Amino acid sequence: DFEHAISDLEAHNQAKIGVALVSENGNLIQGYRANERFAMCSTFKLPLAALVLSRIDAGEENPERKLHYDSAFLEEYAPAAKRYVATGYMTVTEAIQSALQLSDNAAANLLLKEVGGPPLLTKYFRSLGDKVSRLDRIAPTLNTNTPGDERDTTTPMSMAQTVSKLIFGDTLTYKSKGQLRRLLIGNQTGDKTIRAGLPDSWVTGDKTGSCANGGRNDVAFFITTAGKKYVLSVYTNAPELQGEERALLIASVAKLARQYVVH
Ligand SMILES: [Br-]
Repeated sequence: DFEHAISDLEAHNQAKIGVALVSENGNLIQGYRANERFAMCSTFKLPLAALVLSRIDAGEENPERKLHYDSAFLEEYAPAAKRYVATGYMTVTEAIQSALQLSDNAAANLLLKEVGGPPLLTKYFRSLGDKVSRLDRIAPTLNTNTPGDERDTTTPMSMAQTVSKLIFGDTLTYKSKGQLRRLLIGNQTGDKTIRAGLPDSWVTGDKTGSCANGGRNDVAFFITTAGKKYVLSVYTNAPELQGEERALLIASVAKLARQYVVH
């Protein structure tokens, strides 16, 4: 069965793994430690982009608005923000794309400043029905992945359910939904994680996260050849593996999920 298989992977790897596979309507199909708390890491940027798109939907935000910043706003990992900084801004669109596809921390932090900070992202989660996910810090200190710390955390089911509502439910307009989906499909950081375990005929979009204390996470949506729609969340702590082995670990979880996914 599915839960014993993940348990076996936990054993070989001396790792903690949380996984949730959820349907188009948010029902848990298979899970393992699906209700345990893990650090979100950069997976929070997916809901953050969704909040900004929701503000665009409501007319409260303009995709072309200039978000002004200077050198002091940059982060150690902020490859797009470093490129744009001499111009004095990134547009909302450029910040969304950079935060999602590159995981640019400064792009994310510009978006957080615009939505009213970690507390307003937490409120957005609550407004979707997610009872668990919470942001408290800005990037990157939210990556600390400390034991027993509940700041900046979700559960595999919460996040997968949240993402199924965004990607497949009615939270976003058709335009925003389609943009979020296409942005996530063009994610540049996830080729070795969940996608690597899924057949290349399936449409897949994802957002990864890498944290301290061996933290490596991915959440993906996919659409099968039959047209069946799913979200898979994989949250892992594997402080003994090397980075490439942490990505292999996630891909292996995804292979098991692939197996289970059927007509
Ligand atoms: Br992050």
